[PDB]
Amino acid sequence: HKCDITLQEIIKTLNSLTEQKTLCTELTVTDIFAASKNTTEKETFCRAATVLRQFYSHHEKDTRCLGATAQQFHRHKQLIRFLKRLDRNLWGLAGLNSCPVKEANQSTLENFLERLKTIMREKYSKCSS
Repeated sequence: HKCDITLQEIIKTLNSLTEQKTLCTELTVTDIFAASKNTTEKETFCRAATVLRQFYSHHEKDTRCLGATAQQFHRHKQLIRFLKRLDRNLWGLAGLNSCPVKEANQSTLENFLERLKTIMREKYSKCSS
């Protein structure tokens, strides 16, 4: 088939977070990247999407980087908010919605945005069979 608008749309948001990472990246999140066997991209989107989902909802109120500066706090609610925009949409761009596991390992949110964007660049630059 051909590239879809859903992805060209997501890379726009996923990109704004990288150019602007006021969410104090390097905070630690579920490491959904400990399987270099090359899992289907849609699969990394299913698990990966699961972590961004728990991250923006729980961080909303958890004195975790909330932003001692009432000003920085605005950035705290706005970034998580944009994260969730990515959690609900990422489920459509992924394709699956049932990847329950338990990655005891651990990674860094900064790496989740880097790793997560690494896959999207692959599916977006290859939306044709």
